[PDB]
Amino acid sequence: RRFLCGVVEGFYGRPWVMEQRKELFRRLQKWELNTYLYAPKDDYKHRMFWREMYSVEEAEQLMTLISAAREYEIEFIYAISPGLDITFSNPKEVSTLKRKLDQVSQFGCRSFALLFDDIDHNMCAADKEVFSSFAHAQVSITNEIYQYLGEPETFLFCPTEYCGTFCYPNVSQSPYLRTVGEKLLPGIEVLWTGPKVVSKEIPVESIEEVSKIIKRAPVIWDNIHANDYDQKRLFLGPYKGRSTELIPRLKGVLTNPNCEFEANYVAIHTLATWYKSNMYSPQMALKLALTEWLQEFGVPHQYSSREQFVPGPNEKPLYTAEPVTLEDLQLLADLFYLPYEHGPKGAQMLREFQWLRANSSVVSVNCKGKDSEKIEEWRSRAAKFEEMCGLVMGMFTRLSNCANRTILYDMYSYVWDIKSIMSMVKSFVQWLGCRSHSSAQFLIGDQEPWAFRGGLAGEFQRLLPIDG
Amino acid sequence: RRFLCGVVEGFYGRPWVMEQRKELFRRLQKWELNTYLYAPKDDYKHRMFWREMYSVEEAEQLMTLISAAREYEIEFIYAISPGLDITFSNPKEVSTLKRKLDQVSQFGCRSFALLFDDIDHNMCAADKEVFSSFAHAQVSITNEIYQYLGEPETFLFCPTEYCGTFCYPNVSQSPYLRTVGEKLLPGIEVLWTGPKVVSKEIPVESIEEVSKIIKRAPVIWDNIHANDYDQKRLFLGPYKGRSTELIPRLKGVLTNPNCEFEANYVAIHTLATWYKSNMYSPQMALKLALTEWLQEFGVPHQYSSREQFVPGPNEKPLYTAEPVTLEDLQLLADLFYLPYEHGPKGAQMLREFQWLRANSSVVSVNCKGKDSEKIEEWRSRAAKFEEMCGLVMGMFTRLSNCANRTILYDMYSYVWDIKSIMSMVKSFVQWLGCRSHSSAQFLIGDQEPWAFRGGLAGEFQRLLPIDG
Repeated sequence: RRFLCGVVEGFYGRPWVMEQRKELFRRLQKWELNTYLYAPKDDYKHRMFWREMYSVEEAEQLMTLISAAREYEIEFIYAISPGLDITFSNPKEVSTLKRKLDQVSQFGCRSFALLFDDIDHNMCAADKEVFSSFAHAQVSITNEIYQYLGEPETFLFCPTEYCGTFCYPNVSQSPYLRTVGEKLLPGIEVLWTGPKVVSKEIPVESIEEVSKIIKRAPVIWDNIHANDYDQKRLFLGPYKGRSTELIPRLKGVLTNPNCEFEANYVAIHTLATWYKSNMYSPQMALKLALTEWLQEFGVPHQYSSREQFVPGPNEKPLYTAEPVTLEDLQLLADLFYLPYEHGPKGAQMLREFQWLRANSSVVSVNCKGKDSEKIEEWRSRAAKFEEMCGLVMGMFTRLSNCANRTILYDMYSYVWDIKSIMSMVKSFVQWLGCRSHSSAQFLIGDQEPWAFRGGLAGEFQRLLPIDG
Repeated sequence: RRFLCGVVEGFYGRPWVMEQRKELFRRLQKWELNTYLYAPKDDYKHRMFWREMYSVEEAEQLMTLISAAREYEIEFIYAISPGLDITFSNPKEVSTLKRKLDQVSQFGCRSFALLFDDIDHNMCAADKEVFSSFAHAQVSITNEIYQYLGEPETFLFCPTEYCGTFCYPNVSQSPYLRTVGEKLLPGIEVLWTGPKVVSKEIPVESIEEVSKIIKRAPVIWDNIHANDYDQKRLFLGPYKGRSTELIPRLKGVLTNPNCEFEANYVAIHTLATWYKSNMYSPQMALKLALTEWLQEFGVPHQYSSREQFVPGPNEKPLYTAEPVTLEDLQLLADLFYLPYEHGPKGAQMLREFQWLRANSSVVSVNCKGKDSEKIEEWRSRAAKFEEMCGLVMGMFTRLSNCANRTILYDMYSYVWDIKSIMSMVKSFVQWLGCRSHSSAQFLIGDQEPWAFRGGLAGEFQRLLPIDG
């Protein structure tokens, strides 16, 4: 039995380059994965201008990538998304799609996919006179393409209603999915993403409900680590929340990685472990992933003596950089954990800070003669919070000195922002702790840099509704 | 009389590459600027490991860069910041610095600078037994280095107190500045940044006060567009707040650009205009800068129809991209304008949104039976806000289609975040406007996604007290 496991390059943003993709292939082979799907959202010749043909230089790029994929025995799937403006009743459109796919095949590509995600539900007047339904036209054109291509072993189709939230009135009773299942040829595999676009968890019953319609096992398009619906968020947590009992009931798992190329080591490693387990413990998987990931940070750059000055007792020490530790990586993971939850350490820090803020007025000003136990407890908790903030700042400082700065420079902004905000919060906590003998306003320097926050974004965020 | 005017690469983060620097040189020659200072913070052979010698490949890159600068007649100044760990009473340190500067000189470099910014104020026991003061040691080593190099025409020195807020107890009475001014050789220029590290405006009298101490006209290191103290901020607004009367009283103006290479175009252009006026109106300077900048966006990519399909009356229209226009760039500028103020249009949008939020109760619940004038006013203002949000979204959509995508790709994240938050605000405003007849929760999809806006950094930011 064959099974699909791999990655889908289908995020919005600056697309990855050839070197990154080759390194990705090497990692995929190391981790015993087998599938790469190429459907970048911002490739003009993929979605927006699919009708155009590739040039000689683009042809060389594609041929090099496909040959590299063949070297590492990783299946390469090329996708097309003509749903933006294709007319189904015009033979010229079908011929153009056939010619495009033939140009792709000429390079040596083997597997092809057609996507109709994120388009409208309407058709032109011409198609109304031919097809009874939108699904009818989609299925007819997909079947024609599949027959033309020679019935390859692998072929992927994404229904417009790729999630339950987009099915009306429900998954079981949707006429679109019923028509698809009735009229789609048996040789095509169907993509699905779960109850929601970003599914927090996937119960088996929903997958069975989908199977009862599509008459085949689906292929999971998991956006558990996608970050193109709010690009301020980075996700480094392990693959979590999907039950392994789905493995016999699925044709394959394909993961959407983070837009930043070097931030997807942990997610892909955890996915590989998750699949390999049952041909599972999210905490153990994360621990193993970080243990393996630490090896690629190397050592911090150090002065190389490979006649050198050596200081004495009265001379300033030479600058030295500490190595990056496992604890730093764990803390970094907890700071950027999951789309629907934080890590244990980040959540605990947030709760502790909220508690400290809540009871600041208990002992802040002129608290002599009050309960000493409250004063000591508040001071101790504040000190522990200070230690946590110092740990975060030290993590950033140590990561800054890594010799292999490629890892950091692809995620520099997020870590720098989180360490800056931790520093600001530490200053705020100190000012709260000094109220009884200092009446000065909370200030960093002589002013309030936090008032500006993130400019317009932050000022608009400040006005959004909250639970409290 | 020679005058220094140009750019300093002295921000933290991922450093610029050779291609970007060459393009910068071409632009500088076009805009009639004459100075480039090279002191990237995160260059390991610049600051943290200054004692090491450049390798052959690095030497070739430096020679190519210097020759390119020679082609464009742009003065190139190379800086070193040995103050991190250098010992002043040990001749080995001085010899190493001399050898390093001589290696730099053999590449063809002509101008050199020594920086002692962002260091400690303490001294080792070895130096305290020799020099009377910290400033004494700094000035002595700088003077010896200056005399060894052959007294170049241009030489820059950055004191440790580079801003008024770092002067103790004040500017005029600072012993450090007095000692530096007395003991520094007359042939060296002195960097200064104004009252604060990020000075909002520069009163004329402050410069005269500083000159009364340093006994020489300073060279301005302006961080008006620096964004490495909170890297969520992007600054695209014009050069503002610096009176032209400073020009006769200054020896040069050097700007710190944004970390993103392509985001500084407007800034640099404005600076040139500000200089070229008095060898000034911020509004006109910005208009000219954006008019010149628009030419680099070219035209959006379009279908190439050089047997070509042409749709009929009842066929779905082809995907067509609209060009990027002046209004889109002005709106973008106002969205990311200045450290201490927003653009007029963004500030007005924020004020209008705040007013609408404040007066939600006028029509939120059971609006029928209430005063008509208030209802009409609130609805009209809401409609105008909706139109402005739509303008923002159209700006993002049109910017996404540029053929020369690089201009967008270096600042993709900021525009993407602002357009996402504008969309969320539009949805929230609609929900507020439809409450009288729709009692459903103000949800997006089935949830409130802004509960995870900004992740842990956003959550920590949200709890910082402000006056407004």
